[PDB]
Amino acid sequence: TCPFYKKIPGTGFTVDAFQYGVVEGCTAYFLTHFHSDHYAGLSKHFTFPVYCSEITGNLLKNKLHVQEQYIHPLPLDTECIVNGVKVVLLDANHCPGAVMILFYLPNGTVILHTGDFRADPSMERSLLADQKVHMLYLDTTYCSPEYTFPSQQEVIRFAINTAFEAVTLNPHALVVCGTYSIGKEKVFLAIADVLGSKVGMSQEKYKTLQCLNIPEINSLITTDMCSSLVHLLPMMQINFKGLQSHLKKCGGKYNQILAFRPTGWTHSNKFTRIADVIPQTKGNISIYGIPYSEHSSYLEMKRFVQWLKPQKIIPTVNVGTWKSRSTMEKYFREWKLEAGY
Ligand code: NI
Repeated sequence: TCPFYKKIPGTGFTVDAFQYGVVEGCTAYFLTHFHSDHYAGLSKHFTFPVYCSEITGNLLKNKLHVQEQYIHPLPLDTECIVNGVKVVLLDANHCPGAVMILFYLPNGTVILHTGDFRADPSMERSLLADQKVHMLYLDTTYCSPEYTFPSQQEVIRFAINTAFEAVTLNPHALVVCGTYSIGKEKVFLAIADVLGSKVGMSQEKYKTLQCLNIPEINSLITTDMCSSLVHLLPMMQINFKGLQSHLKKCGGKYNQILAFRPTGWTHSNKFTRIADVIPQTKGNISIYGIPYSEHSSYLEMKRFVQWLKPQKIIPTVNVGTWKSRSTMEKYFREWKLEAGY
């Protein structure tokens, strides 16, 4: 049974609600982004209208085989009428194709559902500037002040400088980057650009990247592993055993691996600056964990919410424990008293 925080009152609509069977009353199912916790339940046998971005629609058709007749793509930043209700899709600054949804209810209530997002000051100059929001359905993944991490630009700078130094010292080093979902593509694209290489990967991953509308993608990626000195591998293989096994397969072309694991936040963020990050090393293999986040930090979240001034907040992450729920409610009240709304 579908939980309350996935239903939009006063509508026939649900958000990210495909794992509950046929939801009673639902005439349109919205999907914010193509991550498995959110699409859980969709397949080629789905027969209800799905509303989403163009990029999400490419992935539903090619990767999950949903039939074309049930995929409804909408442009961003554009007022659209769906089943008699005005909606707008906004870029979420999450993974490719990820959106927030603004719903203009027939009674005059305005609701924003963030999906998953990384709040940014640029959002304060979207179509959100123009009007009031009564209810905010909020991605609260990192809603606690311990959750700190650097900008995505600082992280990429570290990765580019690290890879370029290592391969200039040893032209026989291979770079490997882990992946397990869409998102975080800048990590491997930026490193391959500094090295003058295409990114090599499996046919399955190549297929996924070809759905993302990235400009000039055919110039940037390949399935010919022998021609590339940046390889992608599943995240589960980014360990000393898996990397050893990979280096064997490269026919004596390489004598060293430098690997990256993009994570979210980890507790070593509570001690170490990005500049001071060091790898784990065994013999001719080194592994960097780098804190490349596609979710808001606590301070980014707080800023966004204090600017929007919603009347009510409904968390969509960390909702399963009383301790989490109580912690989040406390910070919402602090934020409101401090800003005066
Ligand atoms: Ni996500």
